[PDB]
Parts: sequence; C-alpha cells; structure tokens
Amino acid sequence: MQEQRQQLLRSLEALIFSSEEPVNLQTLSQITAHKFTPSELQEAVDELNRDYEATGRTFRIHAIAGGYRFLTEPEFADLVRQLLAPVIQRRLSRSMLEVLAVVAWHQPVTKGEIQQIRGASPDYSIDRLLARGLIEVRGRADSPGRPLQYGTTEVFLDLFHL
Amino acid sequence: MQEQRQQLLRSLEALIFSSEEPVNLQTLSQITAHKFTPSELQEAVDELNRDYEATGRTFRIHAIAGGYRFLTEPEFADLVRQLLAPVIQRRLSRSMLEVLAVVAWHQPVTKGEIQQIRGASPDYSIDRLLARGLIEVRGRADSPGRPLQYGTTEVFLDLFHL
Repeated sequence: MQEQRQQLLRSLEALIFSSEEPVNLQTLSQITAHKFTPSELQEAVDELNRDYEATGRTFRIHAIAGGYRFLTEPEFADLVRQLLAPVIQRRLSRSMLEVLAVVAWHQPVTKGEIQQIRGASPDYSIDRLLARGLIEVRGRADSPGRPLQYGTTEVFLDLFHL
Repeated sequence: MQEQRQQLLRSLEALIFSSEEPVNLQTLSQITAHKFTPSELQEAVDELNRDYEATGRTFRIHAIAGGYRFLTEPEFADLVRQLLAPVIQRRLSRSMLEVLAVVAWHQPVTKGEIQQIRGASPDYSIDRLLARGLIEVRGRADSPGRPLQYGTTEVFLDLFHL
C-alpha cells in the first residue's frame, strides 16, 4: 500500500500543479477515483509540502478557501514582482484603468475635463481605450472648440459583466 | 439621375446607420460601387442631415476623424445618460476599476491596504474582480492574521492588451 499511497500522492501533485484554478476536495477525489476525507487530503498535501521543504523547492501548496494551489515562497517575492508586474507594465495598466474609471463616472467627458479631474501629464490613455473599444465618442462638448466627449461602450459593460 | 442619386443617398444612410463602427469614404465607396470624392460624400451626408432636420428626427450624422456615424441630438443628452450610464451602473463600474487600478499598482496588496489607500466603505470589489478572473491571490501578508494579498492576472493583461 506504500506504492499506491505514493502514486496517489504523485497524482495529487500533478493535478494541483496542472490546475489553472484552485482545485478542491471534490474535484481531486473524482479524478483520482479516491474517496478522500477532508482530513486525509490535507495530510497528503502536508506530506508533499514536507518533501518540497526537504528537497529545497521554491514553491508550496496552499489551502485557500477550500481550493489548493501552488505558490512560490516569499523569499522570491521581489523577483516574482519584476516578472508578473514590472513597473512600466503597472504604469500602463494603472493609467488606462484610472482614465477608464473617470470616463465611467463622469461621462460624457472631454480630454480636458479628464485632465482636470486627474491632474495628469496628459498621456495617450484615451487613444489606448478607443483602440480597445472600451470607450467611444458620445458627441461634442459645448465649450471653446467643441471638443469630443467620451463614454464607455457596451463592449466594456459586457466584458466586465456589468 | 434623380432616382439614382436618391437611391445612392438611401444606401449611404443604411450603411452608416447599420455600422457598428464609424464608416469611412473608402468603405462607403467600395460597397455602393460609387467612386465618391471626399467633397461629394460630405455633400450627400449634408443632404441627409438636412432631411433629418426637416422631418424632426432626433439624430444626425457626424464626421469624426474621417469616420461617419449617427449620434443623438444634445437635446436628449440627459435621457441618453440615464440609459447608457445610469448612476448605479456607474458606481459599480467605477468601484471595480479603482480597486483594479490599486491592485495593478500596489500588488501584492491586501484588502486592508486597499482600503487605506482608497479610504472606502469597504465593498465587494475584490470578490467581483476574483469572480471575473481579473485578480488572484499572490500569497499572505506578513501582518497580524496573515491576510491574503492580491495581484492582477494574465487574464487581465491579455484582455487589456498590456
């Protein structure tokens, strides 16, 4: 029964590792065709984590809200940050989101108006949002030069499940 | 040639009206199989807008950056706002976007931390963003109670073309 236990342990590892979403007790028991008890499953996970600690692996399995998933050790948090969220990427993401937020709330709104509310540089967020179909022109403001006013799109609403 | 002109005018209306995107001179000339000059096209559009004014229609064709599209008259701007962007919808949209923005910039970040930065109520923005796959857990903070930290997802990045 040692081998069977080890093979079952290997199967859990492969499933949790392959998962593109936290995997629960129900899913793991159905696929391994093993009637895992909540306590038995956690015990198997503990053993794997013990082996990771033993062999010097940089990741661990975590039980988050009933779903197990791998996470890298806090020791490499800075490195992971530079990979998943480098500064420049964060700047682009933040700026697009903030401008989008201003449009969502103040629409119909002009570039000049968005600038006033934000107090920016300004930048190319409007062009980026238009190129992605998240905002569109709603008309022209009644002000000097009749600047274009923007509003969010059904494309934006559908995507964000509003 | 009156009938041909009128039929061509009707075709332009139908195309511009059906468009789910501003339609340019190139597209309109290819579909109507008519070699429109930039001046001739604007003149046809002016005639249609004259008929809209004459019959009391609530919309007009506008030339925005080389693309023509229908827009409703400013006289009904308030009504249109209540339809396309009612207050409650705007609140949901803004809150989700602002929290998303805070995560994009401050990740990995906890709910407590997001609250501090925003100075909110708080709300259910994190749950909403998790349910949409835009954010995910990155680990647990080194603070009392070890609260979950969040970060954006490749799903978010791919969707926003980062």
